[PDB]
Amino acid sequence: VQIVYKPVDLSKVTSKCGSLGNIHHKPGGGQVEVKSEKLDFKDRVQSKIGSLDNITHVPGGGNKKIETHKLTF
Amino acid sequence: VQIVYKPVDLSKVTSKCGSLGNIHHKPGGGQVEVKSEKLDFKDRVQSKIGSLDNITHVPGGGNKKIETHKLTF
Amino acid sequence: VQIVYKPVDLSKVTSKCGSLGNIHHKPGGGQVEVKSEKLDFKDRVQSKIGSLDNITHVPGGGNKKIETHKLTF
Amino acid sequence: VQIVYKPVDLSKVTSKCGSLGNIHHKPGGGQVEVKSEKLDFKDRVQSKIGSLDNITHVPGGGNKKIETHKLTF
Amino acid sequence: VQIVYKPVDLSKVTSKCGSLGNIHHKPGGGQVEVKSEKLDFKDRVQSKIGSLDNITHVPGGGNKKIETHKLTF
Amino acid sequence: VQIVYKPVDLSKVTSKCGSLGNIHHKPGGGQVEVKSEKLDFKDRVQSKIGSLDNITHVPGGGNKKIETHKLTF
Amino acid sequence: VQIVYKPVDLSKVTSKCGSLGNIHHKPGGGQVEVKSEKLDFKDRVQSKIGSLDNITHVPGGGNKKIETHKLTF
Amino acid sequence: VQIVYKPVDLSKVTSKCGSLGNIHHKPGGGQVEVKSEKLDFKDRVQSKIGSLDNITHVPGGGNKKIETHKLTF
Amino acid sequence: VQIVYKPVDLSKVTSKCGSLGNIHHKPGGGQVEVKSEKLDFKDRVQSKIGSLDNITHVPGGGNKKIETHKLTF
Amino acid sequence: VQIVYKPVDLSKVTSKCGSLGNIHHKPGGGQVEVKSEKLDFKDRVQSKIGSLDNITHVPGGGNKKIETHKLTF
Repeated sequence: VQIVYKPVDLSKVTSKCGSLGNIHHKPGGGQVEVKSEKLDFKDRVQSKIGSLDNITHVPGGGNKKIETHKLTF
Repeated sequence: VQIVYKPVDLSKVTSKCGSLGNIHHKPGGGQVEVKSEKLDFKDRVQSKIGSLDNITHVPGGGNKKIETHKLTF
Repeated sequence: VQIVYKPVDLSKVTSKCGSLGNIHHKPGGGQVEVKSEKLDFKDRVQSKIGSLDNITHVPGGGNKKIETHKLTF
Repeated sequence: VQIVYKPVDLSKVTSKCGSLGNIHHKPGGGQVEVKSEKLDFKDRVQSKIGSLDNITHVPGGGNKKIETHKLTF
Repeated sequence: VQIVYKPVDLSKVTSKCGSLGNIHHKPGGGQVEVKSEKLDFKDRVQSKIGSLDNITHVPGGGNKKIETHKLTF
Repeated sequence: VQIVYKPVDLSKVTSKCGSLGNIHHKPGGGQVEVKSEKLDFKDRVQSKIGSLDNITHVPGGGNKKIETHKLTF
Repeated sequence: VQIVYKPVDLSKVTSKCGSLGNIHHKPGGGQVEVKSEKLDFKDRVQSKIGSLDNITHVPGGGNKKIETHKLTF
Repeated sequence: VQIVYKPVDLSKVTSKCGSLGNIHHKPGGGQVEVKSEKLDFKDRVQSKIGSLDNITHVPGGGNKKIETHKLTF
Repeated sequence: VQIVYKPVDLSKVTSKCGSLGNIHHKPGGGQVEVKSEKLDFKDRVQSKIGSLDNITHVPGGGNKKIETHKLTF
Repeated sequence: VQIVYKPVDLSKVTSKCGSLGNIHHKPGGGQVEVKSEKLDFKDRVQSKIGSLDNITHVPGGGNKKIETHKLTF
C-alpha cells in the first residue's frame, strides 16, 4: 500500500485600496434584559448571553485564506 | 494499492477599489428581552441569547479563499 | 488498484470598483421579546435566540472562493 | 505500507492601502441586565454573560492565513 | 511501515499602508448589571461575566499566520 | 342701569375606583423625519415639529371641572 | 350704574382609588431627524422641535379645577 | 358708578389613594438629530429644540386648582 | 366712582396616600445631536437646546393652587 | 375715586403620606453633541444648551401655593 499526498498551492488572495475612510458608527444605546436559571455547558461550548456590543472593524486588507489538510490511514 | 493525491491550485481571488467611504451607521437603540429557565448545551454548541449588537465592517479587501482537502484510507 | 487524483484549478475570481460610498444605515430601534423554558442543544448546534442586530458590511472586494476535495477509499 | 505527506504551499495573502482614517465610533451608552442562578461549565467552555462592550479595530493589514495539517495513522 | 512528513511552506502574508489615523472612539458610558448565585467552572473554562469594556485596537500591520501540524501514530 | 351677576354652583364631579393596574405600554421605536426651511411664528402660537413621543398617563382620578365667567360692560 | 359680581362656588372635584400600580412603560428607542434653516418666533410662542420624549405620569389623584373670572368695565 | 366684586369660593379638589406603586419606565435609548441655522426668539418665547427626555412623575396627589380674577376699569 | 374688590377663598386642595413606592426608571442612554449657527434671544426667552435629560419626580403630595388677582384702574 | 382691595384667603393646600420609598433611577449614560457659533442673549433670557442631566426629586410634601396680587392705578 503506497499513499502519496502532495497537493500544490500557489494561489493568491489579494487586495488594493486607494482611500478608506469617513466611517461613522453611532449606536443610540438600547436595553437588553435576560433572565434564566440553570446554565449547564458541557463540551466545546461557545456562548454569549445578554449583550449590547458595538463593533467597528475597518481593516485595510482583511483578506483570508483558510485551509485544511486531513489524511487518515 | 497505489493512491496519488496531487491537486494543483494556482487560482487568484482579488480585488481593487479606488475609494471606499462616507459610511454611516446610526442604530436607534431598541429593547431586547429574553426569558428562559434551563440551558443544557452539550457538544460543539455555538450560541447567542439576548442581544442588541451593532457591527460596522468595512474592509478594504475582505476577499476569502476557503479550502478543504480530506483523504481517508 | 490505482487511483490518481490530480484536478487542476487556475481559475480567477475578481473585481474592480471605482468608488464605493455614501451608504447610510439608520435602524429605528424596535422591540424583541422571547420566552422559552428548556433549551437542550446536543451536537453541532448553532443558534441565535432573541436579537436585535444591525450589521453594515461594505467590503471593497468581498469575493469568495470555496472548495472541497474529498477522496475516500 | 509507505505514506508520503509533502504538500507544497507558496501562496500569497496580501493587501495595499493608501490612506485609512476618519473613523468615528460613538456608542450612546445603554442598559444590560442579566439574571441567572446556577452556572456549571465543564469542558472547553468559552462564554460571555452580561456585557456592554465597544470595540474599534482598524488594522493597516488584518490579513490572515490559517492552516491545519493532520495525519493520523 | 515508513511515514514521511515533510510539508513545505514558503507563503507570504503581508500588508502595506500609507497613512493610518484620525480614529475616534467615544463610548457614552452605560449600565451593566449581572446577578447569579453559583458558578462552578471545571476544566478549560474561559469566561467573562459582567463587563463594560472599551477596546481601541489600531495596529500598523495586524496580519496573522496560524498553523497546526499534528502527526499521530 | 343695574346688573347683578350671582350664579350658584354646588356641583359635584367625582369618581371611585377599586383597582387600577396591569397597564403595559411598549412602543416599537419608529422613524420621524421632518424637513422645512423658514418658520415664522408670530402671536400665541403653540407647536410641535418632528416628534416621536410616548406618554403613559394613569391617574387615580383625572376628573376635571373647567369654568369661565365673563362679564363685559 | 351699579354692577354686582358675586358668583358662588361650593363645588367638589374628587376621587378615591384603592390600588394603583403594575404600570410598565418600555419604549423601543427610535429615530427623529429634523432639518430647518430659519426660526423667527416673535410673541407668546411655545414650541418643541425635534424630540423623542417618554413620559410616565401616574398621580394618585390628578384632579383639576380651572376657573376664570373676568369683569370688564 | 359702583362696582362690587366679591365672588365666593368654598370648593374642594381632593383625592385619596390606598397604594401607588410598581411603576416601571425603561426607555430603549434612541437617536435625535436637529439641524438649523438661525434662531431669532423675540418676546415671551418658550422652546425646546433637540431632545431625548425621560420623565417619570408619580405624585401621591397631584391635584390642581387654577384661578384667575381680572377686573378692569 | 367706588370699586370694591373683596373675593373670598376658603377652598381646599388636598390628598392622602397610604403607600407610594417601587418606582423604577432606567433609561437606555441614547444620542442627541444639534447643529445651529446663530442664536439671538431677545426678551423673556426660555429655552433648552440639545438635551438628554432624565427626571424622576415622586412627591408625597404634589398638589398645587395657583391664583392671580389683577385689578386695573 | 375710592378703591378698596381686600381679598380674603383662608385656603388649605395639604397632603398626607404613609410611606414613600423604593425609588430607583438608573440612567444608561448617552451622548449629547451641540454645535453653534454665535449666541446673543439680550434681556431676561434663561437657557440650557447641551446637557445630559439626571434629576431625582422625592419630597415628602412638595405642595405649592402661588399667588399674585396686582393693583394698578
